[PDB]
Amino acid sequence: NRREEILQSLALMLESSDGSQRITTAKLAASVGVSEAALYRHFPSKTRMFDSLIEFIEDSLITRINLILKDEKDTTARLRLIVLLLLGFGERNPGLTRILTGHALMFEQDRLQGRINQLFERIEAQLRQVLREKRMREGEGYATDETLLASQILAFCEGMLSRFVRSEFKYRPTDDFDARWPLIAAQLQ
Amino acid sequence: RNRREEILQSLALMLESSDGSQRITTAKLAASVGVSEAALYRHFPSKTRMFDSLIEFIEDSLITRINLILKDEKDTTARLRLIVLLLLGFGERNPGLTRILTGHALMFEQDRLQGRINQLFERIEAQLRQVLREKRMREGEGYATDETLLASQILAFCEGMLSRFVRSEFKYRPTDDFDARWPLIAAQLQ
Amino acid sequence: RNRREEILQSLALMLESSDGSQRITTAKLAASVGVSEAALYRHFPSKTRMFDSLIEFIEDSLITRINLILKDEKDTTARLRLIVLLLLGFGERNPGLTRILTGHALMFEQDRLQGRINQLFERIEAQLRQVLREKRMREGEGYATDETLLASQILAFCEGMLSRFVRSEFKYRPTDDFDARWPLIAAQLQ
Amino acid sequence: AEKQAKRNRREEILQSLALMLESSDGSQRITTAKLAASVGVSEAALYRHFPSKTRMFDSLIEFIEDSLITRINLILKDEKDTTARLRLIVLLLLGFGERNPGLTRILTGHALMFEQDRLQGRINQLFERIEAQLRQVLREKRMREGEGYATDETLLASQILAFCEGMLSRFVRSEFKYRPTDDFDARWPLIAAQLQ
DNA sequence: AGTGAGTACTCACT
DNA sequence: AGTGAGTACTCACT
Repeated sequence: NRREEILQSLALMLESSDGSQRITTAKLAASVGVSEAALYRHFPSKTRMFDSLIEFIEDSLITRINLILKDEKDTTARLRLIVLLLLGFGERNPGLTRILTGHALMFEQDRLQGRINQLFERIEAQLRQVLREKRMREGEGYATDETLLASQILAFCEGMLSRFVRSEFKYRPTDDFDARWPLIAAQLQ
Repeated sequence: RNRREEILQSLALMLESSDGSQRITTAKLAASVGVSEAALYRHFPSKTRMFDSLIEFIEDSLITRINLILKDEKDTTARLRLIVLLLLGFGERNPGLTRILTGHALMFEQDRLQGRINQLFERIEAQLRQVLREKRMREGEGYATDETLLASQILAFCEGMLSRFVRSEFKYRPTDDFDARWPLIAAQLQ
Repeated sequence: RNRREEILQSLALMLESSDGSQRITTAKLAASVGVSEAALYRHFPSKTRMFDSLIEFIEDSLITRINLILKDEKDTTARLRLIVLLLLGFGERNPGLTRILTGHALMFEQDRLQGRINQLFERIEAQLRQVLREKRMREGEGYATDETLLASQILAFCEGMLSRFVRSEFKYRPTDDFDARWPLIAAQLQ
Repeated sequence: AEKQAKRNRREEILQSLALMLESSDGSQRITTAKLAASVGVSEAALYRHFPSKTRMFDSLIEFIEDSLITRINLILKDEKDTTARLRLIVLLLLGFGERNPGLTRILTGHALMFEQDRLQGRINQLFERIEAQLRQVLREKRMREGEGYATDETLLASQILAFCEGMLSRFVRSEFKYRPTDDFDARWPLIAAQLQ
C-alpha cells in the first residue's frame, strides 16, 4: 500500500542527481508527502527499506534468469540473454543500480552489502551452471576453467554497471551490446 | 611534509580497514593519526583536499607507469596486457585507494572528486585507444571490432575486477589467476 | 508556537543578561531553554532566522506605534515628543532587543541583519523628516534649520541614549530624566 | 636600538590591527592568524610583543584615551569662553572618531564584542572622564560669566555626550558612510540651543 | 516535536 | 606546527 509508495519514491530519488548522497528519512518523508513518524509505521528502520529493494532486485533478476533457461536451450544464446538482462535491468533502473554497484549502500549498515554479495554469488552460480551444462548438451566443454569463465562474464557486467553510475547514467549499458557480445563470445573457448 | 604524508598514509589505511565501508570523520582520522582534529587543518585546508592528494597520487602513479610500459614495449598485445595488469596490481596493493577509484569512498565527499576520478578513467581509456590505433601502422593489420568499443571493453573488465575486490572486503584479489585470464581478453582483440 | 516564541524569549533574555556581551552560541541558547541544540532547529532553520524574527518584532512594534502617534496626535512638537519617548521606552523595556538596535548583538551574526536594522532607522528618520517639513504646511512657519539635519539630530540623540544604555550594562535607563530632557530637544526646533 | 626596534614592531602590529578594524572586515572578529598576516609574522612571533590579544586592544584604547584627554586639556588652555570650549571638545570627539574609523569601532563598543568584557569597562571609564570634563566646563561658566545654566549641569553633559555617542554610532552603522564632522558648523547651533 | 552522538572546521594561546 | 573547547548545524529513530 503505502509501503510501496515509499519504496517507489526511495528509488526515484536514488535515481535523481541527489541519489549520489545520503537520502535522509526526512527528505524521503517529503517525497512521499507524509511524516518521518509515518515512515516508521511501515518500516522498522531505513535499513529495512533498502532490504526490500534488494529483495525486489533479487526477485526480478532470478525470476527472469530462470525463464531464460526455460525459453532457450542453446548454451551460448543463454549467456547472451542473461548478460543483456543484467545490463537491461540496470539501465531501466538507475536508482536500483546504485544499490547493485554498492554506492548507495555506503550510507547504510554493512549487512546490506553482504546481501548484494549473495545476490551476485547467486547470479554467478547460474552462469556457472549454464557453462557446466554445455558439456552434456553439446558434447564438448570449455578450455578455460568454468569458474574463471563466469567471473570474467560477471566482471564485464559489474564493470559496465560501475561505469553507468560513474557517468551519472550517461553511459548506457545496453548501448552497442549487439556489437559487444561477439567479444564476450570469443572468450567462451 | 612528514605530518602531511603521515596523515594521508593514515587516510588510506583507514580506507583499507573495516572503517573504509563508512564515512571517514575528521575525528576518527585524527585518532588514527595520533593528533588533534585541529592539527589536520594545519597541513590541509579541508578534508576534501586530503582526498584530492590521494587522487593525484593515483593519477600520477598510474599514468607514469603506463607511459613507461609504452616506451619499453613495442608489441601492441604485450602493451595491452601490461597495462591491464598494472591497473589490477595497483588495486591489490592499495585496497584503500581502490575504494576511491571505484567511487565508493567518494560518496561522503564532494561530488567534484568523482569527476576527477572520471577524468582519470577517460585518460586511461585514451591510452588504451592510442595503443589499439597504432597496431595498424606497426603490425599492419587493424582490428575487426571498433577501437573505441575495444577500450571500453577492456576497461569494463578492469573496473569490474576492482569493483568485486571492494565488495568482498578485499578477499577477491584482482590479479589472482590473471595469467589464465589474459588469454580470454586477448581473444577479444578481434 | 509554544516552542518558537519560547526560544525567542530565552534569546532576548540572554541578550539582556551579561552573556549578551558574548556571542549567543546555540549550545548555551539550548541550555537556557532546557532542551537539546537539535531541538532548536526544529522550529528554526538558522540561528540567523531567530535574529530575523526579533528584528521583525522591533520593526513592527516600532513602525506601528509610530503611525498611530501620527494618526491620533496632530501637534508637531507633540508628535516628535511621543516618537522619541517611544524609542527610549521600547529600548528600556527590551534590554536584549536594544542590544540589536545598536548593532552589538549583530556583530556575531550575518552582516545582512545590520542592514535590516539600518533600514529601520532609515524608516524612522523618514517619519521624522516628514513631521519637520509639515511645519510650514500647518503652522505656516519653517525651522531655522535643515529639516534633514533636524531629524538626524533627534535620532542621533536617541541612538546615543540606547548606546549608553548598553555600555552601562543597562544601568543608565533611557527614559530616566526624559521629562526634564525634552525641553533640550524642543529648544532645537528653532 | 633593540628596545626602540621592538617598539617599532610592537607599534607596527597596532598600526595594522587598527588598519584592519578600519577596513570592511572590521565588522567581524580580527583573529590573530589573520592579523599576523596583515604584517608578516607568526602566532608565536606576535606573542613576543604582547602577552595576549586583549593587551593589544588595551594599548589601542590607551592610545585613544591619551589623544582625547591631552587634546582636551589643551582646549581648556587656548580658550576661556565656555561655549567656545564645548564647541571644540565636541568637535574633537566627532573628529578623532572620523579620523580613525577603525578605532571608533572600539569607542562604540562594537569591535569589543569579540574581546573580553573588562575592555568595554575601560571604554566606559573613558566616556565618564570626558563627561566629568564636560561637566567641569559647564560649572565654571558661573564664575567666569556670572550666571549658570537653567537645566542641571549633569543632565546637560549627558545630553551633549549622548549626541556624540549617537553620532559615532551612526558613523559605524552606515559602514563609515555618515561622517560625524559633516555639517558641524551647521549642527552646533542646535546643540548650543540646549545650553540653557 | 525532541535528541544522542556526531560532523567538518575554527580560534587564541602554545 | 599543535590543541582544548568550541561552533552552527545534521540525522535516523523516537
